[PDB]
Amino acid sequence: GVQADYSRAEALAAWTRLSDEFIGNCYVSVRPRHAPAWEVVVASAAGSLRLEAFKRAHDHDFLDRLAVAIGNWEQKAQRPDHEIAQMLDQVGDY
Amino acid sequence: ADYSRAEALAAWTRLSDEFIGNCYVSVRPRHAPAWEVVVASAAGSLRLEAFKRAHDHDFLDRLAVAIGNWEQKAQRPDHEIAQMLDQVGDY
Repeated sequence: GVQADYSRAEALAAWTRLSDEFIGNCYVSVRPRHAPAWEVVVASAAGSLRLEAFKRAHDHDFLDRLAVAIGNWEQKAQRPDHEIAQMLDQVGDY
Repeated sequence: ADYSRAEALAAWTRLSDEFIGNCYVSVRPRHAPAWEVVVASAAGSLRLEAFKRAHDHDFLDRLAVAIGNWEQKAQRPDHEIAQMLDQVGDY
């Protein structure tokens, strides 16, 4: 198998300016059934909550969809387009 | 063309326009119109318009999952969520 690489999850966690609440709302929308519910992630996060959520999204192959959701909300908050595109470039495909 | 699946999701969901719009913002791919574009374009039911665009741009399945996830948090019965997911199908 492939060893888990969380560098892309770490990059997204170090990029987004959304609140925990907006990140949670994105997660609830994009979460596939085989990924843990948001409350499970919240209860599990020893350190950074957003990092925990993005690690789970990596584990369950939906970090690309979660990154797109985060980018869409940042775009509505007038985050500059090239910064959204930089994030999307860094996070990649799942 | 045939919007049967978008129409069925429109009838099935009990979410508010606000929650549907929040789902749409999260799942919308770049080639699909932004939520504010959809709202501006809608002449009839807003949820129907959103779900027709999701059908057009091949993400109605992802939007249906988002809808089901919020319905689940509102205690919608599990089998009703699963019925909806079966009717929407794959994109």
